[PDB]
Amino acid sequence: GKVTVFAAASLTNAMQDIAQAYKKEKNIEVVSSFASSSTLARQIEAGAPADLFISADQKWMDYAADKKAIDPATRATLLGNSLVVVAPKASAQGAITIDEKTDWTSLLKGGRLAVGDPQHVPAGIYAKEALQKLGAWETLSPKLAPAEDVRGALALVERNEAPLGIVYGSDAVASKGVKVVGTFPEASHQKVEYPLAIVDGHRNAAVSAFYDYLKGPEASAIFKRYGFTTR
Ligand code: MOO
Repeated sequence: GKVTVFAAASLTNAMQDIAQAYKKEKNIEVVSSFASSSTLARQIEAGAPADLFISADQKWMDYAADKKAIDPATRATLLGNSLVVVAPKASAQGAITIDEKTDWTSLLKGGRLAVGDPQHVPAGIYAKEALQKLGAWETLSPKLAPAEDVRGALALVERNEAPLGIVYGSDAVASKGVKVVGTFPEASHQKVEYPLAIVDGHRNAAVSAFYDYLKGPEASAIFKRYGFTTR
């Protein structure tokens, strides 16, 4: 048998490892299609034969639910991604406590904070949220190094060109050139969350069993290894 998963592309490597583990354990092929959450939600809306949908945000799963394309009795948040402060691997910077008393000016060592463009990059929007809530935005706003996406903000830090950056936990794990030096409190910003649901009409035995497996120990260990949080 086989199960077809439409999963946000940020989950590519985790999902591929889970597929190989599930094959070797249950002898069932997991077929994954990776693309943006927007792309997959519209494909599912138009009737694509996906069995499961894992979105990188609640918004696009809300969209699929509004179009009656996913089974709402099966929807639940599968993963989180922490919002983290990263530094270049070679930096003297050690891990520090992130709270209302963090001395951001001293941590910047004369440089700028790398972020996704807070006008539209989600990691930047969330960075801005957390910094405003913690009362640091007044200090940090004139000291930003905005980037076109998370990868561009990561590149500033990997090349020692910015002393700090704000990315997701899974981005930090995928980048060998950066190290986590702090984690924002989850309530300082909107939660980064990956909901999972069975696509409407696809709640059969084999789909349901892989659906359950994604929440079990083997899949959870793989997600954590890639820097996601589990539920
Ligand atoms: O899958 Mo997305 O484009 O990161 O929301």
